[PDB]
Amino acid sequence: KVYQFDFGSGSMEPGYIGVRASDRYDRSKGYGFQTPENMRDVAASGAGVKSDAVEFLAYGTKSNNTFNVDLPNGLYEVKVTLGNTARASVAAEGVFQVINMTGDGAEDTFQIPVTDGQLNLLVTEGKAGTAFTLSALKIKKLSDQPVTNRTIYVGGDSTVCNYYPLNSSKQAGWGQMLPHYIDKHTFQVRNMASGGQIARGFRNDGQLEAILKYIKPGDYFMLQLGINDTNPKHKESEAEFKEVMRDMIRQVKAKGADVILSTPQGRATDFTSEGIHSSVNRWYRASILALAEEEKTYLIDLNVLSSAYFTSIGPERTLGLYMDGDTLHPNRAGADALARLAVQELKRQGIAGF
Ligand SMILES: [Mn+2]
Repeated sequence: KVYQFDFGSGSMEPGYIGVRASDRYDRSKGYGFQTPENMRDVAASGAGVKSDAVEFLAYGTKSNNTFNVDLPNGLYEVKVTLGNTARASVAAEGVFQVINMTGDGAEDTFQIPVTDGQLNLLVTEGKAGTAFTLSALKIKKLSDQPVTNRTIYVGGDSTVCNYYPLNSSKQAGWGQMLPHYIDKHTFQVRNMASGGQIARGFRNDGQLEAILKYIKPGDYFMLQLGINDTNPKHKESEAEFKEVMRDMIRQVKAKGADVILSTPQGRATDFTSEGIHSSVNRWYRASILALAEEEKTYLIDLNVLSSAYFTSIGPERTLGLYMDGDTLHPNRAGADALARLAVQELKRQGIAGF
């Protein structure tokens, strides 16, 4: 049970159903665009199905400008292949599914339950002003039960989010490396974090809604914010931060799922004269600790655990775990060590599933 669509009008590759921007949704065919007037055929820089694409001229998670495909109810695996891309997200069923994919022909995969017998997807606002294009889709049915598998939903900022290509990016958020440390046969990992995000934004602009749409008992909401929240331009006091964070935790707990809060690690240069790495007062850490106790959530003090690791390897090596000339953003290696520490901590606490 696999449906394959090659979007665009330049070339149609074998094994794929060619879908052009003017192909209006036709129920007798089972697929097509709901509002073709806002779709456009465009060239793409890659090979095969990546040589062409369709561009969504109208977007937004609630936009009717979607590509629809009728499908028997159940759980589906959706592999997305974009066209020429600066930075874009994928939306389906009215909410975000993949956050900020980058690069022409960017690809990623996600699972989604189909309950009304039809999938409605679009590529949407990641970076405003850039082209939101789609080159291909591979839709495969995983189960007749339209229910999601156990999943770890990750919330966060630039030090947590996904960078593309997923397995080749020079930079990475530890949420992107999480899958390399937990059992895939136990958990699915959906890293919904985004660069430069704060608590207020994660809550109000779509990311939380996307997670509340599917999170349920058995799942985990792994949240790490506080870095960007301290920037004055957002005018988000520690008090507001704490309030917003509290609300998100309650909303997620209201779904029966569990919450794991994480204190964000510090800067690569937070070393004292004695060579000890300390960042105990950064990124509103104080409020995160309090919230864990007050709202009874699980807690990974990655701030301290990571500092202990940096202290044990020295300033020079620690510097090699962050982007060059960048003391805030971890590179792939740093992201991998942070993820390692995070899971090692979850196991030490004996948290179910780890
Ligand atoms: Mn094509």
